[PDB]
Amino acid sequence: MTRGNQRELARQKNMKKQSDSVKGKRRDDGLSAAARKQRDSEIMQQKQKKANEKKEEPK
Repeated sequence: MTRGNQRELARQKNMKKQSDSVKGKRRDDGLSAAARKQRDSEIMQQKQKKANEKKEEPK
């Protein structure tokens, strides 16, 4: 917006609201836990990639 207000000094309080309404957090045709496990084991072992964890929120 023309001559839009832009202040460096910004502050955010504890703002966390319910966003769990997404029930479509699974997408496959009909893989059994066996088939999934095997294919996961194939790509991960063949790649030999370390599935590293993102850092937690610290103090």
